[PDB]
Amino acid sequence: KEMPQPKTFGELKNLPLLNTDKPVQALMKIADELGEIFKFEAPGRVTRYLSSQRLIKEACDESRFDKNLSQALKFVRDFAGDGLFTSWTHEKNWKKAHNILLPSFSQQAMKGYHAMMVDIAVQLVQKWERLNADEHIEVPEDMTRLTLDTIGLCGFNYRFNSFYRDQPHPFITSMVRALDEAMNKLNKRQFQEDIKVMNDLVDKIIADRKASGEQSDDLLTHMLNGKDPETGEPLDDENIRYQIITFLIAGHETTSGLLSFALYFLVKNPHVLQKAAEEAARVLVDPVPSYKQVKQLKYVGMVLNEALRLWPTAPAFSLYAKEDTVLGGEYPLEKGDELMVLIPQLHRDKTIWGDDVEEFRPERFENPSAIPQHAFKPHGNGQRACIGQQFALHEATLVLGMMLKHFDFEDHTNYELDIKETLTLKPEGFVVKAKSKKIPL
Amino acid sequence: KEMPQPKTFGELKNLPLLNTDKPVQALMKIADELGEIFKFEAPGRVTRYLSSQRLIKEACDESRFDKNLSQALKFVRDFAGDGLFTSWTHEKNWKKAHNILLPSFSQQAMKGYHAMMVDIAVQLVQKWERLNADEHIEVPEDMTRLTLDTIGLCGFNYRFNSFYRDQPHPFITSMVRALDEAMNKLNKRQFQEDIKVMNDLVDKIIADRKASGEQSDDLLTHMLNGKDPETGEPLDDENIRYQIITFLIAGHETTSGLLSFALYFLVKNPHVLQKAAEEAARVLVDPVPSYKQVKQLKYVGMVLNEALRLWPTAPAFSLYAKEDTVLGGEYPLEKGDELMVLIPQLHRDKTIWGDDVEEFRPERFENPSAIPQHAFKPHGNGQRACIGQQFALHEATLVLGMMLKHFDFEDHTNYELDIKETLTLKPEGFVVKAKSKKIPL
Ligand code: HEM
Ligand code: HEM
Repeated sequence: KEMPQPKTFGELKNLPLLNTDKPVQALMKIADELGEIFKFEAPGRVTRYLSSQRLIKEACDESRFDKNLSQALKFVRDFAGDGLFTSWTHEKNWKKAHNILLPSFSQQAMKGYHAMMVDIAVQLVQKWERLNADEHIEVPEDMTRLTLDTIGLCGFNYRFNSFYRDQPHPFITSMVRALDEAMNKLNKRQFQEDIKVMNDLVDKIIADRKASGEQSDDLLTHMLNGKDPETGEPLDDENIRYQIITFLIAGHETTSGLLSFALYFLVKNPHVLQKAAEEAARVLVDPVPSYKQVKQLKYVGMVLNEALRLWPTAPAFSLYAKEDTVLGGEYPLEKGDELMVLIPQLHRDKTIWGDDVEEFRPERFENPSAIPQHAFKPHGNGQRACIGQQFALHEATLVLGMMLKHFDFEDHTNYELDIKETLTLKPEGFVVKAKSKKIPL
Repeated sequence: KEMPQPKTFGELKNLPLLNTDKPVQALMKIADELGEIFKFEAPGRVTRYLSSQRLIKEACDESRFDKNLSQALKFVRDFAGDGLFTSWTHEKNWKKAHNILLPSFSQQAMKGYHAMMVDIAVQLVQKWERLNADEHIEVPEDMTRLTLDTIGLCGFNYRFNSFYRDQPHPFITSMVRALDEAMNKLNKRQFQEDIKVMNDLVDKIIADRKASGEQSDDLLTHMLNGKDPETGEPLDDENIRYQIITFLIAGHETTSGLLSFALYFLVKNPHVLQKAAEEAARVLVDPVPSYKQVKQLKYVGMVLNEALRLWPTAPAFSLYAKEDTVLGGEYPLEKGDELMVLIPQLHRDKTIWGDDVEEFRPERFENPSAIPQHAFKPHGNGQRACIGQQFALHEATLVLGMMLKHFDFEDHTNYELDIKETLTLKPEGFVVKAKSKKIPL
């Protein structure tokens, strides 16, 4: 009944505990010591961190809890506006965009984004094919180039051309700077400058597109043509711009982090790498992978789910209680009380996953139906779950598959995992050498 | 632009492609091949089958399209007359009966039928309790005994006493024989004899009722006393008779089919059966269920909706274009042109439901507000939607809940699904053994 709580520092409460570069990892160690639920206080605030599937399945009951805008999400709203990621469920533009955009993010819709995803994946592979013997790969850096350019192309048919330069396109520079500043907030002149850089570019392409009348395979075309079935209204130009900025912010680092952690785990587990490589060789028989072929990369998909189990790259999400309620028969909550889902801890619940939780074993995803409800949530929950989940996984499966078809990989530095935390997680400094198998691309 | 259409064979048109007694199942396979819409021609006619949520949302626009009386409904009209189910929207009696009967079919109205529902549900449970050790249950047969008796009792306080008989009451024998003849038309003396059997008994019960002034908790009372708010008129005795026949023909096998498919899906999915049985045990704490308790059977309602998603028991309905119009911006239709809604195919639209559409998963319905509009239509559309929908769902939730409370079920023949098509769908020959939990009534 009494909720555990970590060390307090007078009026600062628990605040000094996340005055660290790695607060989620600090929170996992607190969860290790205190168990499935603890109270966390800051001067004006209170939360409860949840770690067990027991309590989190209740937190995911949408009749009882809804997505909360955490402080991080409120700072990101300064440039992400009322796009899907930073809106209350009850805001009109949340429901409008959700309704219009949902079918355009379905597994079926991936068929239409496939060609441009392939476009950028081929640019990454070709870069690595062109490296000289004396060179290596900076993995998260190249995966972020890849995901930024893919979401740019698929999002609004715009080419950042990240593989053509040392210094990113100025939008990306501003976007990264802006995101950086909002997290550090947990400067102002630069912040305002970088917001303008982003709106100016995105507003222009929207204007350009409406002028030309061109119809493309991108999300922008869907959004200009879409009408909310409920209200019958379309999105206005301003919200369309926030949705575009939102896809980039929410999708670029989560997805490149996934690809990075997956290649990390594969080079640290050569038997798993070989099984994955053998599937990729058998399935991707063409110089350019097809939509259907990506779907047949089942073990690669398990690899990615298992990397998501151990290091879900957007590792915590916030909820509020809709009404007074009791959590797991022991913890009374008041309307509006906040809950944080600590997803990496959820994914380490030995009562669900067995005792070998720290082991990288993709085979645990061999039978999806065998995973109990709400045990695996790297994409959040219910109607506020990641709308980009099919996009992220199709992208990552495509690219990792191509990586394994075309190269052998070496952990030439015997890399020691160092997890950098921002809004997302990634293995900082992860580097590898790739030797080409000289297969037609 | 041009509408897809399967191969034609000279003067036979597409007829050779439907050489089956299971045309909806065959049409679903043609839809898997040709997509969200196709034209289907036979020597006598032309129809267009719609399968996607996006085009069905348009066909559901009542200012553009209205309910069409298909040939089936026109043959049924020979004994169902101008009751709600077989009349055109523009008929005077349609609008009067609609206005008068609606409040008698509301969720609130179910409070008043609840006791009579429980009466027949207890008889079913007792039948099964009283079976000897080596006996088994004929599932559609017993559910149809149940729904016919429940609609008879709730509809005009008449007892068919189906659980006392091998051969049904003569009314039921003539009704189901008339129904069978109407569908086979797609004999004449028997058909006329069955019509007079049906008219005589119902006309006689109506006469007996007004000759006694007796007030009951049934629909006949409601129709004898109600007056259309719009015209101030009441229904006449002949129409009241057609509405009673109509409730029975429209509700008996749709509802019994639902109960049979749900039980099918539970015994083929033991873990789902267990979760539902656990809810039934937790909620049904009294010897007999209350109205309030049936309403709290959330997961049992989810099971029934998921059964309805996969095999909606009245699987297709027909519409006509009210005026010239263009469907989905690509397919021009003329006034009077017919559209068929292929509900099982609609319910397998992967842009809506995900790629996993053949899996039985009740949790799809955990948050009903989060299912897209017009995605789920087992009860038809708008003012011509199933008026019995609350009745059917209260009935099925109550009975399934009691089944799961009082018995364990064994699929002792490893039953192979065989879906018989008539006006409705049912798992023909579905057979089960129950082991009583010995919980007294
Ligand atoms: C492996 C990659 C990804 C992971 C781990 C991830 C994870 C998440 C999580 C945990 C949430 C819920 C946030 C909350 O509850 O506050 C979320 C929401 C969201 N993500 Fe993803 N995401 C990924 C990829 C993407 C991609 C590629 C896109 C865009 C193309 C994207 C767009 C969004 C959007 C728009 C939302 C909000 C949806 C709504 O509430 O309506 N994400 N994501
Ligand atoms: C799960 C069971 C049920 C299913 C799936 C079902 C489904 C349907 C559907 C699809 C329609 C529309 C037909 C069309 O457009 O041509 C319909 C209409 C109708 N149903 Fe139901 N039905 C069910 C139960 C009931 C019950 C229990 C009753 C009667 C007590 C009933 C009475 C009616 C009536 C009279 C109509 C005509 C309504 C009007 O047009 O005004 N149905 N049903």
